[PDB]
Amino acid sequence: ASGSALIFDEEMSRYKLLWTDPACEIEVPERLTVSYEALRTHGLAQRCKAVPVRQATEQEILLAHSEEYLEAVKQTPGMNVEELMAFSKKYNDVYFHQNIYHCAKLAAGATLQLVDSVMKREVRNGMALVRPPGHHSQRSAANGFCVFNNVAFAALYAKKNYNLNRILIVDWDVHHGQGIQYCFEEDPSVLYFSWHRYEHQSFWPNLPESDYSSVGKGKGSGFNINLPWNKVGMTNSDYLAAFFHVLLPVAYEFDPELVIVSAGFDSAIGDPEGEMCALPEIFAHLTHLLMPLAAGKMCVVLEGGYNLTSLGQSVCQTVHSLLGDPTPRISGLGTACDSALESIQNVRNVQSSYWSSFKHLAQSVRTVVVPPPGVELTLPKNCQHSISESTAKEVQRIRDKHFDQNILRSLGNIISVLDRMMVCNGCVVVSDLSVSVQCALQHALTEPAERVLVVYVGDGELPVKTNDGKVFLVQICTKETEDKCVNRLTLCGESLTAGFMQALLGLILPVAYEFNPALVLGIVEETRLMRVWGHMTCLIQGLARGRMLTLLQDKDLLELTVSALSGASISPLGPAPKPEDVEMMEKQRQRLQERWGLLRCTVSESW
Ligand SMILES: NCCCNCCCCCC(O)(O)C(F)(F)F
Ligand SMILES: [K+]
Ligand SMILES: [K+]
Ligand SMILES: [Zn+2]
Repeated sequence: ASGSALIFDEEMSRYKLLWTDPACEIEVPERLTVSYEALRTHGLAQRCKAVPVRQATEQEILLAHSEEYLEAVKQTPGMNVEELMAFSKKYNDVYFHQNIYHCAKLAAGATLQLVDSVMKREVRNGMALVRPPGHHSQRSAANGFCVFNNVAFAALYAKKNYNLNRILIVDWDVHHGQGIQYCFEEDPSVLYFSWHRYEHQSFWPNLPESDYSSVGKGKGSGFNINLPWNKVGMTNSDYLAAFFHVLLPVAYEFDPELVIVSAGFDSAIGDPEGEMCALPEIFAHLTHLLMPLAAGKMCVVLEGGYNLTSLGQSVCQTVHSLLGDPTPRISGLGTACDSALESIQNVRNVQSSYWSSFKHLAQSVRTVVVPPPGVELTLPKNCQHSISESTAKEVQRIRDKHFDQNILRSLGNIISVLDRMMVCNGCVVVSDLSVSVQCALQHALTEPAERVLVVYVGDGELPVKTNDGKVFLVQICTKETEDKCVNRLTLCGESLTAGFMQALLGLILPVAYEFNPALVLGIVEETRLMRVWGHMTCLIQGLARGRMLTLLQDKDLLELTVSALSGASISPLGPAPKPEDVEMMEKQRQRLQERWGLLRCTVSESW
């Protein structure tokens, strides 16, 4: 798997609302032209394999629609304006054009082309700049601004033409995709997640099925997840707490073979129909947190977004992470608001009967590797290798100051890898630890690095303190090591490669994102349990703009380390840990949700 696909055609911009209708005036053809021109300006569309648009055959349109309804819209190109707005009134909040039936077939055919490109390994992922939208249309009705359900096409299409059993659909538009839910209501093959502006049913489409109540029907119960926003103005911490505490936990245990997203960017600050406060760069992290799933095979499909002057900002942030570009640091993170915590609390409980990890107790080169000198590995063409008189004087300065061996090559490289990163990231095999870890961050704290995230697996204490607020330590052991300092975290069978994940999504990732570090420092000791380190290394790349320095003490582990630093696809894990292991997590979630509010998944108890 190599590039990334971008499907688009100017022809889908040649149909518009031809009368006065305040319901659909926000839906204009200029949404599609500004999104491509934004990708063109920032030097993004030129970096993606442009797959041409095809039409969707009526053999494919009947996968999710009835013949009675397809023949009804097939007669629209011959209707005049008087006849068109009469046909548009038989449906709710939608308009039709002389060219809309032609563009809607291009709408489905665009996503299907994206599905084929991603599933044939032609590309690693992709995005479809497409109009009209999709997730409102049902089996025999047009609704919202949509005619045919674009990503519901893709799901049954991928279910049919590729024999895939587990497809994850994410709908981060803030309108409920009721067409998706209806299509796969009784279907456990397709897991549909959807957050949306609800306001206690006050907001369109005003459906009871949009509430967290609806989990599914029949054998498909458990694979429909609705997270209703009950107040407007949700921020980045609200959106990320959602991912960390409901979507990502069940996604990795769902272990999807293909992830499809309903990209709606009215969830961003400035959109008149969404009225939310999330910055455009939050979408760079939404996609990134979904890349370890399905080995990266992710097909983004456009839905909503109406602030023309800011819609292009988030479509580029989506493509930026799609190409693997460094994600921007998110500052100002904290606790989700009380209503967001109320919604995340409710659906976590209603879904707890299926995803049991929700139960509660009663109340251009971007990496550099310096491996043990003399080794030669096969590196994916975006890596390099090794000091200098500028650097050696610093190593000599530190040599007699605080501390002979060949570890002075460990240090000379460790200094120059950090000088080079402040290239994106790196990784170094190290001799003795304490001198390597000490020289690493002590040289990093003066790089300058405002704050330094530190992740270390192994036992015993590492050689640095967490007194001030410029450092935070993550550690996974075999012993208890009950800590008291809040700027730290110590954690801990065959359940290790399965319980560590939900401890990374539910605990490690939330505190780090609030920490907003300038540099991540990964350390492991020789001691292994390797089936998971690649999944970890991938998701922290969302912090510190990707700058992470890994220190292995080396085994075959190095080959998998650099795999995620370089941006390659990440191996799936396959689909529940120990009870004493999650008692370990909430014993430190209650301890840490004081300082770091992003760990909270319930509304605070008032004193
Ligand atoms: N202010 C009045 C508008 C009321 N009609 C609701 C519009 C539905 C929005 C559709 C959408 O944004 O969800 C899509 F992604 F499909 F494009
Ligand atoms: K939605
Ligand atoms: K479902
Ligand atoms: Zn929308």
